[PDB]
Amino acid sequence: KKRLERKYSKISDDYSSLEQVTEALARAGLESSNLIVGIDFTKSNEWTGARSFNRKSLHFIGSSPNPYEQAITIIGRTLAAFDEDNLIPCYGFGDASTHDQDVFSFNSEDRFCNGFEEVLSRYKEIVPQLKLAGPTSFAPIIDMAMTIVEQSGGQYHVLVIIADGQVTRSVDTENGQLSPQEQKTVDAIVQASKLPLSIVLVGVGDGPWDMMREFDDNIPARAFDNFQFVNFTEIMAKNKAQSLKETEFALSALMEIPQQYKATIELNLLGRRNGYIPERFPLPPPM
Ligand SMILES: [Ca+2]
Ligand SMILES: [Ca+2]
Ligand SMILES: [Ca+2]
Ligand SMILES: [Mg+2]
Repeated sequence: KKRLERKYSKISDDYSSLEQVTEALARAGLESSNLIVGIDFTKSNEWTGARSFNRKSLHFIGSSPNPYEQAITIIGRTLAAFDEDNLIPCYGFGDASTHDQDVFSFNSEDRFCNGFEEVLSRYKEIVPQLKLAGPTSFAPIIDMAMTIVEQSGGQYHVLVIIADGQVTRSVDTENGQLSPQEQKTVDAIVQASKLPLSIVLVGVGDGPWDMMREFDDNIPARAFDNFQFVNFTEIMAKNKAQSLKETEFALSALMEIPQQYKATIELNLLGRRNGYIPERFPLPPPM
C-alpha cells in the first residue's frame, strides 16, 4: 500500500488531445461515471471579476452570461457524457445560509437536476435570492460528494467545483501555516482519497490560483492525486475559436481521470464502502 500511493503521488498532463484521453479512458476500462457539481457563492466573487469580467461580480446577472453561467454551459456541452443517468446532484456553498459549514441543494428534497439544462435554469433562479458570504472552504462540498459516493456503494464520481479559488487564508502568515478553512479543505481532500472520487476545480475569474495549484500538485498525506485544477478564464481568454476552447476545457478537466480511475481500482476503493464516512445533509435552497 506504501509503494502504490507513491506510484499515484502526482499526475502530470500526459495527453495533448481529447482523443488521446478518450482512448486512455477506454484502455483504463472506465464503463460507468457520475458527476456532482458544487458552486462557490462566496463574497470574493464580488471582486475576482476585476480584470476578467469588467469590474463586475462573477455572479452578476446581465444581458450576457457570467463566468459561472459560461462554465455550467460548457461543462454541460463537454462532460454531460460522464454522467450516465443525466441526473446531476448540484450544491451551493458560501452564501449566508451555509458560510463555511454547510452546502445547500439546488432543488427541494435534494432532487438531482434534470441535466445541465436544469443546473443553469436553477442557478439563474437561485443567485438573485442569495447573500454572497463566507468564509470560503471546500470541506462541506467535498464531504457532500464523499457521502454521495459512500451511499452509492463506491460508484466512481467526479466532483466538479466551479469557484474563484479564493479560499480563506491568513493574509500575513510568512511560513506555510494554514487557515482553519485551508486545513479543513486539505483534510477533506485527504479523507476523499479513501473513496473512488475525482475532484475537478473549474476556476473562474482573476485568481490568484497559488492554492488551487497546491491542491492539484502537492498534498503529500493523500492516497492518490484526486484533484485537478482547470483555469477556465485563461482558456476562454485565448484568441482561437469557441469549439477549439470547449475542446481544450474538456482535455484539461479529463487530464487526470485515467490515472485517478486506475488508482480507485489499484487502491481497492472502486465498488467498496469505506464504512466510516459521516453522512452529510444538504440544507434546502434559499426561497
Ligand atoms: Ca448522475
Ligand atoms: Ca492533480
Ligand atoms: Ca494537474
Ligand atoms: Mg471566497
